[PDB]
Amino acid sequence: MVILGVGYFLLGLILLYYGSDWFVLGSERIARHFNVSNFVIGATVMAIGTSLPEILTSAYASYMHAPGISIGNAIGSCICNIGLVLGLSAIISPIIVDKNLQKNILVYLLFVIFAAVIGIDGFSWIDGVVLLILFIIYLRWTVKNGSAEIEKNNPSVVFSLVLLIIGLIGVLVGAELFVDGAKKIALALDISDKVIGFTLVAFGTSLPELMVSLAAAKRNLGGMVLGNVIGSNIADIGGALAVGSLFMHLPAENVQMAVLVIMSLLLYLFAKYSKIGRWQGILFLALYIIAIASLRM
Ligand SMILES: [Ca+2]
Ligand SMILES: [Ca+2]
Ligand SMILES: [Cl-]
Ligand code: NA
Repeated sequence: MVILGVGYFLLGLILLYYGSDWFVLGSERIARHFNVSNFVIGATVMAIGTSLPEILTSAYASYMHAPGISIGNAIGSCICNIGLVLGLSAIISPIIVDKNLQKNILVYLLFVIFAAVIGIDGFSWIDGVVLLILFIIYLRWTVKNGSAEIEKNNPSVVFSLVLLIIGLIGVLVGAELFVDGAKKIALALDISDKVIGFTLVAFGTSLPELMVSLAAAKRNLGGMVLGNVIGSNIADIGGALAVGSLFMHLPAENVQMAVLVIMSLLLYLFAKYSKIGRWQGILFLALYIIAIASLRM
């Protein structure tokens, strides 16, 4: 059963690779269909789609009386999205942020700071309710500001939705096969360790974002990348973390929240006063490496 683990592992990689490109291509077409920016489609449809693992994971974990895993994933994902995911993407395709997209990033920063402050004493179910509402407000605010009001079953639209949906299924299934495949290899080789069993799943929920953003970066879709990262973080907090708090009070993670706030602030400052390019990406990656080397497992 080690061969089937390798089977799942490689097949997961194949589905992630091609699925992410299809998802990106389908999303880019849908953006042009609805007359919205790539940032908007990245921050809404793409972000929610790729944060489905986090939401399910956080909800399940907190339900199973493991609220540390719930908030643990979620904040961990946010750090991964800025540090690793945006870091790699910025180097591949440097981004100069337009003024009204800078506005969206600022709102994101305020959201993260607000979440951090109310999370100092942990996250109650009331905290979750508030975050979820802000999450909803953010989505509507984002769509409208990035929408161009203008107006059968056109083959261009249908094929667009097919690419998106099948692409999304490809990255989600691919991510599961990757994790399950790796988990069965490790079990077959008796090197299985649940202390690292969670870093495999935590990173696993971040695999769709990683592959999607890289694919978009390869096609110079910087707005989509930034949208995906910003939207996924908010979805991780206002969605994944929030739902977790509904089942059980989530323990405070003040160190990790502080790290996220600092990384979010840096992201805003770079977007506002400079660019998100090679050296900003290098800094993000360096910080991420420092985080995974120092933060508690
Ligand atoms: Ca995810
Ligand atoms: Ca609280
Ligand atoms: Cl773009
Ligand atoms: Na996401």
